[PDB]
Amino acid sequence: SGAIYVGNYRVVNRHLATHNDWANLVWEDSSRDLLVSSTTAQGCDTIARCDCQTGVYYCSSRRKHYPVSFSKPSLIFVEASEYYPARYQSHLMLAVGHSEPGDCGGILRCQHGVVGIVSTGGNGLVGFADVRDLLWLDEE
Ligand SMILES: CNCc1ccc(C(F)(F)F)cc1
Ligand SMILES: [Zn+2]
Repeated sequence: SGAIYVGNYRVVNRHLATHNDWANLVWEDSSRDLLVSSTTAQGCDTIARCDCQTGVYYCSSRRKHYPVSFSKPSLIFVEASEYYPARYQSHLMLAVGHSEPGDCGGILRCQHGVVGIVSTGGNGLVGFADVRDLLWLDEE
């Protein structure tokens, strides 16, 4: 589990969004596994605006942060998981590491702040939903 908290925004995996996230929806995209909902309190987090290919993610299934290299966000075939069928996901970054379904929502960070959230796993990769393209997360 987990989310990004930037301004009056809460960024979560679409597949883990609550009734309340949907009830206060801002934006959502199933191709990205992303949902954004409005928040009453303001958030501690800063979004990266950059093309860094190195950073650190939280792995909740190892209670550990791991430094990774990762591909630029792209349109990737992900095999079938407990929360999705085998499908094309867009704006996805892949690194070599550990990701179980429960690890979705853990942060990936670089020197510029939050890059994305764990969204895929299996066959020794960890996939992350890029949010660096979402410039509207920074104001309003
Ligand atoms: C509920 N969201 C559905 C969805 C939105 C956008 C796309 C894409 F951009 F890829 F065309 C695919 C699926
Ligand atoms: Zn960066």
